[PDB]
Amino acid sequence: NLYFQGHMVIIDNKHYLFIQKLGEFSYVDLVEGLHDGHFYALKRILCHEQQDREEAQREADMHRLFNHPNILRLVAYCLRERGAKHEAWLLLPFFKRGTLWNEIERLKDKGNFLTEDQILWLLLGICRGLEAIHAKGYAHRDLKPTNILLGDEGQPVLMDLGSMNQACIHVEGSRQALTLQDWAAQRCTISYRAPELFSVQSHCVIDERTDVWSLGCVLYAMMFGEGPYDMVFQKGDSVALAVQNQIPQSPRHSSALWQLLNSMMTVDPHQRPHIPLLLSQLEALQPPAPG
Ligand SMILES: [Cl-]
Repeated sequence: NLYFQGHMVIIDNKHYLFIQKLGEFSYVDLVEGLHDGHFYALKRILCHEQQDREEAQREADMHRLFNHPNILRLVAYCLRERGAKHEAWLLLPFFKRGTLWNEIERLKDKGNFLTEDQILWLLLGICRGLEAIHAKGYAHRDLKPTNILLGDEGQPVLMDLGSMNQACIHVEGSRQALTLQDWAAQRCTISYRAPELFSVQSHCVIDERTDVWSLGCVLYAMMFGEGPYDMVFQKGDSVALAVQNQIPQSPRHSSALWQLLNSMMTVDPHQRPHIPLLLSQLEALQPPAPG
């Protein structure tokens, strides 16, 4: 009567207490570490084939490529089975503020938006995260506001590295173009997907500037309360066509910020900037930390 029931797991010899389901192929659970008091998000991936163990290894490995404040770290990885049930587990830090998306809905539901100083700090954090990814030779490939957590100091943190791959891809011939086009149709949220990945051309080079387009959409989302192709998506018409055609000057935004958004959302990737240039442009605006 003085004891109480609980459900727990052991990971790397440490006991974690189930608290609640956080969300979702995979579940995510809120758990509490009983050694240290801290909270974690335990992502559990269901395996039916060897490929599934392999895909989860891959993701775990992407996380441990980096030790950067704007990139979600991996606390532990493991494999668990019981009878026929087989799972792979990624233990991760818990961000009580949730995602950048639900912060920009919270405001848009009261009629407000993020201020320009808030926008500039967030954007700086996201670019520095990407810069670290690009410098190692990868691209994220599924950047969007629901893949961006907000830390306890308000810092933005990138998550979901299960579509990350080599940054540079040479497409030669229709067969390679089409296999790439199908891969993106699978792994790159359609309304945040770069133009060059619809109708992949037979001879071309797809590089990490793919992420700079997606980042432009995230910026747009922060500035207008929705993604630039969400009404199109939600009203059933063709995103692929909208994305291949081509922002308002709402006087809550400096033209400097408006120029940043325009440059990111250029359709020809050859005319689109790389992250190091964007950071140079951003840091000259001398963005303030929150406080
Ligand atoms: Cl085994």
